[PDB]
Parts: sequence; C-alpha cells; structure tokens
Amino acid sequence: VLENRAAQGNITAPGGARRLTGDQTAALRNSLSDKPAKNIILLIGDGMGDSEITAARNYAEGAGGFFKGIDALPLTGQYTHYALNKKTGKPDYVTDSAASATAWSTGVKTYNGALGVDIHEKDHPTILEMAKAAGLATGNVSTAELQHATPAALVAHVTSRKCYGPSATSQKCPGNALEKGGKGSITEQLLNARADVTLGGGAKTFAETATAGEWQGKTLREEAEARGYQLVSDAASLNSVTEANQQKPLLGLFADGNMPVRWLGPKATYHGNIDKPAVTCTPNPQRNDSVPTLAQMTDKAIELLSKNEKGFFLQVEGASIDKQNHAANPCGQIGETVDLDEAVQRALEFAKKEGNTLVIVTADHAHASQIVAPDTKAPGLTQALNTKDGAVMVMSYGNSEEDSQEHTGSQLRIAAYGPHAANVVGLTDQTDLFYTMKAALGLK
Amino acid sequence: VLENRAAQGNITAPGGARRLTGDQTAALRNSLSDKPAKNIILLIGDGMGDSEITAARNYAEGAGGFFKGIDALPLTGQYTHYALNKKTGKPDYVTDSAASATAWSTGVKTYNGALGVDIHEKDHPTILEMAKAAGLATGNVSTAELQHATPAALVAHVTSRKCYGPSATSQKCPGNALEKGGKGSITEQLLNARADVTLGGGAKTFAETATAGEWQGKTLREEAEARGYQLVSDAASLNSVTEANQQKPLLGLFADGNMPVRWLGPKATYHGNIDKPAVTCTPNPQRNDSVPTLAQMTDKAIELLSKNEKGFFLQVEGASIDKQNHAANPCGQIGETVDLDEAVQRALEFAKKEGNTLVIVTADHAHASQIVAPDTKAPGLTQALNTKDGAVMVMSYGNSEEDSQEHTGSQLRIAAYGPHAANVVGLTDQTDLFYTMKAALGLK
Ligand SMILES: [Mg+2]
Ligand SMILES: [Mg+2]
Ligand SMILES: [Zn+2]
Ligand SMILES: [Zn+2]
Ligand SMILES: [Zn+2]
Ligand SMILES: [Zn+2]
Repeated sequence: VLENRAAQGNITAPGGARRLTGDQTAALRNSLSDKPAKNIILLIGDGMGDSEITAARNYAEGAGGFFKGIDALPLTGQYTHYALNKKTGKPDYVTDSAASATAWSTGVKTYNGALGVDIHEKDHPTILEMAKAAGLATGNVSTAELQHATPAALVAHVTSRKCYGPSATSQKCPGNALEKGGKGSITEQLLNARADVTLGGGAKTFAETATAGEWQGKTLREEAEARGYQLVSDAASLNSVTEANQQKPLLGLFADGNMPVRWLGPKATYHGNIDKPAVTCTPNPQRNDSVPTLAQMTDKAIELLSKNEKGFFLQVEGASIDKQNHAANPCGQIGETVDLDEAVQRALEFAKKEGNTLVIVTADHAHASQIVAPDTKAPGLTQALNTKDGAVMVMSYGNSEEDSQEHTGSQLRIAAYGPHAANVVGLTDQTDLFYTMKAALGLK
Repeated sequence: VLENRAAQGNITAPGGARRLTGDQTAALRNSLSDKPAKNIILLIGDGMGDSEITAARNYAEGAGGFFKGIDALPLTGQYTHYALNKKTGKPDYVTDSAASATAWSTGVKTYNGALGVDIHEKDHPTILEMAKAAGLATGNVSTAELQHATPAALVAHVTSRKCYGPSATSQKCPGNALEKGGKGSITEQLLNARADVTLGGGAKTFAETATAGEWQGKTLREEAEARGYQLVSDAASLNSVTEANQQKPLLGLFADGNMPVRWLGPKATYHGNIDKPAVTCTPNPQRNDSVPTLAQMTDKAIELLSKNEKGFFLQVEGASIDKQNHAANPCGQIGETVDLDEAVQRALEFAKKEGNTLVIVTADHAHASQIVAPDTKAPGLTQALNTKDGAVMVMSYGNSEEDSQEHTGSQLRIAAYGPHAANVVGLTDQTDLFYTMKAALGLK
C-alpha cells in the first residue's frame, strides 16, 4: 500500500524499474476498513481508461514515473460499464456518458442518452439526492457545462441528455417539460436539487426563461438568484466565498460552455507520426487565469463541504479528457488528465488527514486512444509526442472515419482509498459503485 | 474476495446488474497472506489486455457473465510493461513478447526481441533456472512453438528471439551460436535447461541437427531422446505419463508450428460490421481430437509437478490470443481466451485445494482489439458478432494498415490468488512480478 510507485532507480538495471518497495500484504491488510465513511469524494475522469492513464503518465511523468494523485490509491479493480438497448433490454456494449453516469448515481442500468431514468423512463433517486436527504452536504464539480451528462446525472431525471434547458426539453423531453407537468429541464432540475456546492461551466443555458411555474418569465439565472443561490464567475469570487449551505447554496458558472483545456497541441492526423514532427504540448493561451482549475474548485468545495457535521458527498469530473479524445487531440487529452490528477491529490490529502473519507477515482467508460510503436503505419489519426523520458511516444485514434473518435467497451480501472475501499477490488460493475457509496455512508 | 462475480439478476432492474453480493472487506482481509508459497502457477494470456478479456466475456458469457477462472482472482491491480530502446536505454513504450517475457522472468527491462539478456546483451538467470537450482520442480507449457518468445524467455538467453535452432542462430545470434562458443540456439538451450515438464508445439525446429558438440549431426529431437527426455506427441501418450523429473524429463511436441486454434471465424474486414452480417464462431474442424487443450496440458503438468515435495513453478501460456489479435480474427482470439480460462480454472481448483499455491493471471502487453458501437464506420478492420446475450458486439482493429495488427502500450490487469497475492494490487511494473515470485518461493 505504498504511496510511491515510481521506478526504484536505473530502469536498465536489475530491479531498477520496480515500483514496489517491499511487501504490500501488511500494508494492505492495514488499509482494509469496513467502518463507515463520513465523507465520499468520487473523482471521475471522463473517458479515462487504462490507456489514457498510461499515455498521460508516459508523457507528463515518464514511463517509470507515477501520478501522485491518480496512481496513489492502494485498492484497485476493474469494472464493467455496458449500457442497455432501450427496446430489447439487451446489453449495448459501448455506453455513452449519460447511461454510465446514471449507473453509479442510481445503481440501475439504462440506455444511452438517459439521465436518471431506467429503460422504462421511470425515475430513480441519485446518490446526491439520498445524501442531501440524510443531512449530508453535497457537491458537484466539473469542467464541462453543468448540463452535461456526468454532473447532470446527479440532479436530473430526463429521457434525453439533450434537454439542457426549457426549449430543448419542450421538444425532446416533452414529458419532462415543465409546462407539461414534468419536473423540468436539466438546468431546472439542477436548481431544484439544490446541492450546497455546484461548480462548472454551462452558463449559457441559464439565460433561458422558464415557461411555467413560479419563475416563469424570469431567466434561469434570475431564478437561481431569487432562490438564494450565490453565483460566482471566476477564481477570485470563488475564493471569496466563505459558506455554502441550504441557505446559501453556491453556484459557479465559469464559462458559457465547457471550461477551456489546459494544454494546446495539434490534432492527430493520418500518417502524422510519419509525416509530422513529434510534438511538445504547451499551455492553452485561450484559457484565462481568472478561470479556476479543477483542483481549485475541488479544494474550495472540500473546504465549504467539510464544515457539515453529518459529512459530505462530492463528485468531481475531469470532463475534457473525453472531449479531447473524441477530437483526436493528444495534448488537450493529456493536459486534462494531469489537471485531474491535481484534483485527486487535493482529495487524497484531505482524505489522509481527515481519516474517515472514502476517495474513488475511475472513469465512466473507455475511449479511442492507443499507445502504438513509433513506426506504426496506422489507418487512423496519429501523432508523435516528446515525452518527459526524452523519448517519442505515438498515440493512435483509429476507430472512426468520422471527425469524432468513439468510446470503447473495455473494462477499466477503478481505484479507491479509505473506509469501504475493498469493495472496489476484483471485477465489479459500475452499478456496484452506487451500492458501495450508499453503504459506506450508511445512506440506506 | 468472492468467487461469483456475475450480475445478480435482471440487469434492467435496480441492483440486478451488481456483481457483489455483499461487502469484500472481511473476505479480502482473510485472503491476505504473506506466508511462503510452496508452488507458483503463472498463466499468461499473450496480448490479453482488459479489452481482450471484456470482448471474450461479452461473447462467451454475456456482458453480465463472468469467467469462472479468469475473473475469479480476488486480488487485482494494473501493471506496466514498457521495453527499452537498445541504443538510448530510454523507454520504448510498446513492448514485444520477448522483452516483456524477459522482464517478468528475469527482473530486468530489455530491448524488443531480446530473450534473457539486458540491453548490454548480458544474461540474467530466469525464475525457472532459480527454482530448478532450489530443488523445485519446473514446468513450461504453451500453445505456441516452444521456441517462441514467451516459453523461451524462461530457458534461453539469446540476443534475438528469431534464433530458434542451429541455422538461424548462426546468422542472427552468432555470439550464442554453439560453434562460436555460444550456449546455443533457443531449442538447444531449452534442451539444456531441462525443466521437468515442457509442453507445446514447435516440433519443426527439433528436426534440425546440431552443428557442433556431443550431438552434432543428430537432430534436436534425437538429442532430446539421447539426453533421457520422454517424448510425447499427442493426448494419448501425454496422459500415459506417470512421472517426470530430472531423470525422466517430459518433452511434449504437439504441433510442427503453433498448436491449432479452437474456434473458427472469418477475418475482420474494412467496414465488416456494416457490409457483412454478424458472425457466430464455430469449433475448428481441422483441429485433430488428439491434440491436447491448454487445460489438459495444464492439468497433466500440475499432476506430475505436484509430486515434488519442495514445490513447483509452472508457467502456462495461452499464446494464440495474441496471434489472432495480430490476424484480426475475433473468433480465433476469443476462442483462445476461452481456452486459457479453462486452464485457469484447473490452476485455481488446484490452488484452492493445496492452499500454499500462488496463482497469477496476466498478459505480457496490450493489443489492437477494441469493442466499438454496432454502427461504427471505422477506418480499419471490423466485424459484428452474435454474443451469448443474443446481442451484436462489434470488434475493431485500427492500428495498422499492414497485414498484422500491433501491440499497444496501455497498462493492464494482473490478478492473483494465494500467499503473496497482495503484491499484485495497485500499480506495479512487469519486473516486480519477478520479485513477487522469487520472494513468494523464498528463492533468494
Ligand atoms: Mg462528462
Ligand atoms: Mg507468446
Ligand atoms: Zn463519458
Ligand atoms: Zn464521449
Ligand atoms: Zn506477447
Ligand atoms: Zn504479438
């Protein structure tokens, strides 16, 4: 159960590549606790399967290096995340972000595109909803529009993840449409859910006006304000916040859509590893210093949520690992994994210091990227990258002739730390995670 | 630390897809043992990453199913397997089978193509040579030619894995060539290594005559016999074997090249999932009933080997998983994964009965195959398959425009059962596995 998993020394020498310093048996036996967790932090790297973890490590930390956050969770396993076909109720082997997010927040499988509803379009409570109910503080942070599938699955029950605001819901989720007797669009259900801390992007959807109810006529922003929400739009005002609770819930909207990626790099191209020079990522100049980082949001949320006595449940999402994977952009993809590692370090530090916190880091599904030989002549999109090792690493995206590269169905890594972390070991299902959290918190 | 990891019931219903029937903490705590291992069984699925495991599971057992052998190992983790560039000594992110086999059997990283030698071309003792020196019984079984990288890494030290017999060694590994005063070709070093039980294919190379030494002019097959080896070439004679030890070593040559694949199916094609109908794998009609299956060989090996009082070390390899992945043949690949699972069940059944046996199942590196959506328009080779679920699963191979799909660098699953199994949890390196075994056996 070491906290240092980096190669021991000279990787070309006997035992120099080893990551293990001694015997884990005692150490591991000592990290196995079935006492209840008081808090739970679930970090989700969108689309971050093992391939994505390995490439970012190879790049940012080197083959023999290790993520001080992502790689430091002692209890590990692999979990399945297949979705269901709506008609047949038969497995659909490659899930989308909505059906998967619904799985751990609800504990029930569903079809691709569904948020908070099973294949019968029946609503099921999310873990955030049950937490809030038991008196725990709740947080939801992401680098994507808050209406996006991952953060949304915790506060909304909609038939199509496309129903962001009143106007998309009216036409695509008419039974959820507010003016039709429904609970409302994702943004509206988010505002109703009223989690203590909610941070991310997606401010543009808040400019839509409600079509029915009490705040009908007022934009969703005005409604948030009318309801007691503190609204912050940058790093400065975020840090300024001193409390967030059911009286003064916090709401951060740091971008119209998704928050900017941290690194810039060209898009992978056909024969790019052969015809184009190896690339070295650089910071993204479009991204402002006023826009908080995932670690910053994670840290602030923990500070505000840790004030609650029953405890808290927080979910953090490094959203754009997925987005840049779809875009066949290695740099944007690696930057987002590094960004997430930071958020995991913040969490682990709190967890270790507090001692009753279960921390879980995993991904909702696998994605396109593969690490291939430098000389690979692949049919898809490729790019050579200069790693920290001073060597070249080639990444391939070859599962779509369309612009967007697709998700994949491979089981992926799930790692945990803290009370009830043993339930993540071995083969499990994405729906088991729901039960693991529900029981760790004794949230029954 | 459970044995049944299949979905609980109706996967369309809340909790119906869970694989956990309770809480693992106590169960796992109980499976954590640092007592010495008396025996070790290392099963290797060549090129069997988590993606390969998921595809074969979805196909053979259904998405909510579980491999009774492969998925029944309680302790799990992910391990790295990058090779080294021979000139620079810097990491080569995608390893080949030779460099990877060498890492776990030797404890040192090396370049691609090297067997039993570091980047300096210096020999290092293998775990089989060390067990043999300690008085333990040694077994080496594989479905590939015995001169192949995986089984060979345990008994040969050659600068190029292409140095099979006398002739190839002369031109490619002249410094190993028997005439130039070298230890010999792979086949000759295997003969000299004298493990108690050696079973696989590769009889073709045994038809070569040594160029120098006591048996020069005599075929390698005759030499084996002159040295006291029991030669068996089919199931009947194999099963006939009563004992195998240092005075009566067992040598089984079941095929000229690789042993035949279990299932038949067509090769994936460009737009195969779209232009062609879903395929259903069938048993291989050319596979002679008299050729042993990996499990039968594993079973017989364990039986002969378990007669040694000091204990034994056995390595089993499901070699064609890799080959069929290279060949872009889903059916052959899945069949070879099902094949290996059967071998794992035999291993586990024994381990559970004996109680001082460490069983480990992993792969040497990742591979090409990806599970993609049914409607995917991939630039590579694809194919639709009818699964146990009666659902369609699409497999994609898009990392090579050559005739062979390539290995990939993603970290992959390693699972263990038995004393010292805890050393497999978390992030580790392929070289740690060497140390885990050496320590488990007290083979200092
Ligand atoms: Mg997302
Ligand atoms: Mg092999
Ligand atoms: Zn996703
Ligand atoms: Zn996606
Ligand atoms: Zn291999
Ligand atoms: Zn291969």
